[PDB]
Amino acid sequence: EKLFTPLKVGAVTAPNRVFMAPLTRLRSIEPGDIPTPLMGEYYRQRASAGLIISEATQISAQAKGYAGAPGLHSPEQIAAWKKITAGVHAEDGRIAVQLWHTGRISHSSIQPGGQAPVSASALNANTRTSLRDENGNAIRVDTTTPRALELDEIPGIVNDFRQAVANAREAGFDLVELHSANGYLLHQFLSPSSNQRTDQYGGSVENRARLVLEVVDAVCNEWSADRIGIRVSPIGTFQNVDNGPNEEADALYLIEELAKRGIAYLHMSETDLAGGKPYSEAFRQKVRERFHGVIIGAGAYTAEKAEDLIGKGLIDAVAFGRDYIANPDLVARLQKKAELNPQRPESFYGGGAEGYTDYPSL
Ligand SMILES: Cc1cc2nc3c(=O)[nH]c(=O)nc-3n(C[C@H](O)[C@H](O)[C@H](O)COP(=O)(O)O)c2cc1C
Repeated sequence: EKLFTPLKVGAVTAPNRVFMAPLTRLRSIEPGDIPTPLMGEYYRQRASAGLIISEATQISAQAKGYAGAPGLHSPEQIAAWKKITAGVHAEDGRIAVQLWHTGRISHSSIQPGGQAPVSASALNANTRTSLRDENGNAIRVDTTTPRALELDEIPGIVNDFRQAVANAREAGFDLVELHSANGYLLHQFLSPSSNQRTDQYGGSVENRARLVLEVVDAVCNEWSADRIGIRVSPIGTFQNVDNGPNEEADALYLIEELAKRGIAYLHMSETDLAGGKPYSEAFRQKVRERFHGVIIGAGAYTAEKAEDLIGKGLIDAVAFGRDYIANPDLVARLQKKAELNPQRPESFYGGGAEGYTDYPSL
């Protein structure tokens, strides 16, 4: 059981490999997109995780694509997050903030100015996002067709990432995780199916990776490389974003580029919740040879598959999403091979304490 053994993740040391996956729960205060003491308690309950990766958190207001998702750009968000990180720390936890821009998985109604969300190109995501109705309840809404970012707008995106990482530092997060996966902004640049640009941010894989690597460089400069992790979903299809006809070659390009930055970790979202073809161990090996930091795998993992792959030297840690939702003490439960609380998927998004902080510990 390597699952319950320590792991150096950049600037911190996880005491086990059972990580809490970033889990959008859509419980933040609006207006302001502000983390709550309730979220503080949910994270504190889960403070035994080897590492908590927070719900995806906006780098900027423009980054917002979901109602109830928190930001890390405003003083009030920073103040609220400070309490939440202090709570995790009070329990001897560690927490990374996952930082995103949702790009075209967004809706004009929650964009600054009610304007179209931005992306690499002006192509609809053809999916839904989650807004809130007038009662504050989660509802699914078709995504708004995005605007193609202008060349001159790119440095601002980079700077939003850089600023959010400076904010994360101040807020007491131990690490940050760049959300370059699952069909979101960075992923929309990466993918040829969502990126049809003909400037230096589109076409070739080098151009498609350009933004994410600029982002990585700016955030490493801002804080420190050993504070920076990144989530990718470079193989398969995620909320309609395929990785193109050269997905494997392009991933490996991207991974080798990330490697040069000496970043804390590479987190792989391997499949959508609807599933997809598993990663081949061959691919896993190719990833592992290109990247020299922590590799976290995620996507319908069982303790048994995590042990398997960590034991096989292919990944360092596993991020559990839905089991962590349902089991605050997942670490102790996996450790003791205890039964797990039943999941209540109906309360994954939005709502309050119920299905959030009422899953019991052993
Ligand atoms: C309720 C829900 C919310 C999610 N929110 C995020 C998100 O914030 N950022 C992200 O990268 N992945 C998100 N994911 C995907 C998870 O991080 C994770 O990769 C997936 O849930 C792991 O699979 P598992 O639930 O079978 O363990 C979410 C998944 C679910 C079920």
